[PDB]
Amino acid sequence: GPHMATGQDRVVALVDMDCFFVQVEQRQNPHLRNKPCAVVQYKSWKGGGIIAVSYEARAFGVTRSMWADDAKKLCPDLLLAQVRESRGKANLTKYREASVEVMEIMSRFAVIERASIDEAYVDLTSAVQERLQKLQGQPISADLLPSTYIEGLPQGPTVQKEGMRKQGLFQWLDSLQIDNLTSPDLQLTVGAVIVEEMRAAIERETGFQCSAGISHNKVLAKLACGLNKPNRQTLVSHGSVPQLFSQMPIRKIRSLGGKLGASVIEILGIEYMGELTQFTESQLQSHFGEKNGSWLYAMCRGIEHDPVKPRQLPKTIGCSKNFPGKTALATREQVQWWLLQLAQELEERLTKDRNDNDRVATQLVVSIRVQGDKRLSSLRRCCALTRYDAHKMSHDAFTVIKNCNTSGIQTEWSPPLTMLFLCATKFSAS
DNA sequence: ATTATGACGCT
DNA sequence: AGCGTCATG
Ligand SMILES: [Mn+2]
Ligand SMILES: [Mn+2]
Ligand SMILES: [Mn+2]
Repeated sequence: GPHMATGQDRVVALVDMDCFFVQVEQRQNPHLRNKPCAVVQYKSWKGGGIIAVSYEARAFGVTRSMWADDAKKLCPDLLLAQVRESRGKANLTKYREASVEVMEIMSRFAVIERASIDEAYVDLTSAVQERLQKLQGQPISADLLPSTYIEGLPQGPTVQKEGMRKQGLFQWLDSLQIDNLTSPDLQLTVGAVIVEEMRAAIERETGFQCSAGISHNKVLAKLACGLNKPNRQTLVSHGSVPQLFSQMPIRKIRSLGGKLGASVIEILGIEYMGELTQFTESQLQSHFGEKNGSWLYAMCRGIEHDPVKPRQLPKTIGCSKNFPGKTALATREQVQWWLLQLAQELEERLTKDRNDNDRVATQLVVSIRVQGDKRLSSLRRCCALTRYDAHKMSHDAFTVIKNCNTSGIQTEWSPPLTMLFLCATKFSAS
């Protein structure tokens, strides 16, 4: 009762750019705006592999991981933009630079955690307390929440999307106790006001639209963000969790979409997040380990404590290329040439990073995949990264992997390599 | 022949 | 340190 911690001590938002790489390309080329369009890597094999899809194209069933030729079967008028190719490989610099644009705007409102190229968590707890003290106890107008959905509302005793959104928002605001600076629902509402402002700033200053979730923790904020896309934000209150989770497939919660979530389903004989509440913490720890078990016990009640880490920059800077089927690397000259291509891209990105961010990487990780291996990485080896020089990094990577060539001939490489990966890690301030 | 990233947990 | 999992623009 009075000592049951309810995990309502923070306001956390997740901001995620809508179909991000597509928006980057649509900003650059107005002919692609408000069209079914997708972003592809490469072109020769099956028209290229789609990695981002505008919402107009999604309506035709176009998805990521689809070959462009197949997408064109679903959507003959689909427009395509191709990722830049540099040194023989896809180069994602344009999207990384656009990401920095957005992250720098978000950082004006609060410290952020970069979770991906297109998304960041925000801890708004302090900004909410400030805005509440500024509000002097006056209530929150629906006009301050023009794109906000309140999950679970309207309910109880209009057939248009926007009409329903406004009905739910009015029910929410009507029930608010705007005199209590410690009410979690009020705190979330003010958080949503701030996120409206943040999203407006992003769109005004970049042209990019985003969606967002506002809740008491990272998992609920991410889940909330997905509920009303594109270009909308969703507030998931603590009180909304029992109904929300009662029909929520376990795989929808971040970290449960793979083998662990499948094992929760199979071992416990359940389907939905809410069904987890019927197990004790010890039962869940017995099946899934002490850490997972405690996390599941709290998560299915809407409670999670993972902090928004103060980190706007990536921890690693890496370069990767697959060599599938008949293009696998089977000679030493080939392996060396591609290691050099990767290392040259890595050098360029590292040198820019050192100038921008006042840090230097100190470890080089070299990863390969060998033909016949079912795993995505067949071997990982680290060595020292003491100089931002591509020829040195590629020679070092070759040295750490050369013992993998099972061939007796040193000119040939067997079995051929289907993946090279160079990653710079362990940054230090400089 | 999804491909190219990047974070994090385990031992 | 090296491996596996989870994520999916
Ligand atoms: Mn996105
Ligand atoms: Mn995202
Ligand atoms: Mn996505």
